[PDB]
Amino acid sequence: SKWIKFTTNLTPEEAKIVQYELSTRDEFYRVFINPYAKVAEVVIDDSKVNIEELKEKLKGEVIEEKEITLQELI
Repeated sequence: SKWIKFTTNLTPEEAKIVQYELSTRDEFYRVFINPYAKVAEVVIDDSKVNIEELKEKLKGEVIEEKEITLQELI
């Protein structure tokens, strides 16, 4: 899996991420994002590498911080 953070803000922004990683089609897989909760923690199964993901979430970038793309925490 991956546990990456994001922007905790706009319901229709935790929505925009779906389109950015939508290009990631045959590799982008299990997605769970919360465009409701301003949480911005994404545990996603996606097997590209994610360096492109890193790019797209790097467009919000305001407070998206660290690429500790680990499981979850514990």
